[PDB]
Amino acid sequence: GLASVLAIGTANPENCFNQDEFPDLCFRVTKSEHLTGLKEKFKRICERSTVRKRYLHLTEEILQEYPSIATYNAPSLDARQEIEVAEVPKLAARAASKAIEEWGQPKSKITHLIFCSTSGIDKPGVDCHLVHLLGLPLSVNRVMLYTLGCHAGGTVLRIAKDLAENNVGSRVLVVCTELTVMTFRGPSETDLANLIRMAIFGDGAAAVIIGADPDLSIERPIFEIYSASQTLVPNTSKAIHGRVLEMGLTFYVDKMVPTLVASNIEQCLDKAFSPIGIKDWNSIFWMPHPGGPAILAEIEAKLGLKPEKLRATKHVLSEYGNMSSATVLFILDEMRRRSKKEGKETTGEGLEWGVLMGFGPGVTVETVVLRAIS
Repeated sequence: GLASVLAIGTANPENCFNQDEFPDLCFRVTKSEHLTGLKEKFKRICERSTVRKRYLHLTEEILQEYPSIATYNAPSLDARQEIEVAEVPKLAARAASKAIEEWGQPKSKITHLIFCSTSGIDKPGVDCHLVHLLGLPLSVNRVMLYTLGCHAGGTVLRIAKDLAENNVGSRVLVVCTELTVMTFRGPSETDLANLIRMAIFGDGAAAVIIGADPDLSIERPIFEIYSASQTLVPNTSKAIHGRVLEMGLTFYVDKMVPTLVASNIEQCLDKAFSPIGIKDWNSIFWMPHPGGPAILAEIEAKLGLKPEKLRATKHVLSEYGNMSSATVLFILDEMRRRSKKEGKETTGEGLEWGVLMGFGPGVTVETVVLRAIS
């Protein structure tokens, strides 16, 4: 009676930004075309990113309507909130609609809603707005998780497991929706982490249906959530920062995180796969959260992973950017689709067991052991 992923939907904002054109565009819309050396630095980051496309709610049009969001640190929170309290529930609704469509069962069988969002802190929360938009049952048991952020794709699976498995018959709608409206801001010489923010992070929403003991007649598991564990890396608070301030949500990533993550991954991995008797990290399938290309490269190097093992992850980062909590869930989708298309034995690239990991502020590592199905 393991909690299982039964259906997966994803969505993105209408507006697509090619990375090759994003430097030119960004420094124009932020009134920063004069800082030529900094625009050149940003070119270099973009082209080290391996991000080809991102989808952003923000447009040039929206930025003339809200000039404060286009500056570096002018007061802009109220504007960002006006955008996001409205837009977060709509994109969440799109991704969830798609998941429910795949699932094929009525919205009335949904008993739990776990909703993860960095954006749009509101009372009542974007979860209530989503209940009304999507037409969910008023008795739906809600868990609202604000501003966690980038590892929370594992946090939602961790909470979904206990919720699905302790409530007989439950069906849990999990939604991660990440908009960069609250973190977007113009460039600055003195703020280097912010250039990384501006080249890597895109928008996206992902939603899954989790339940334990599916009805094989109407439902089939895609992945089973075997176990889920969170941990704090010692002495690394302030290696990922941010606060909601009057200038919106600030951001700092330290230069240690790719190597720090690569140095802590094996304890997490041993803790997770000892009870299964797995030691060969090339024999499981992989869904690490691609905070950037270097986290992936350091993971590859430290574990001796074969070149193919992160194809799905690199595909999501490439085609959508880093979408914070949602990214791993896109990776879920990408892998199962891919395995059908190649006619693999199982949903997880033909292997039986896999790992999903999220890395975020803390530094926090979320480790989820997944079981493939077919």
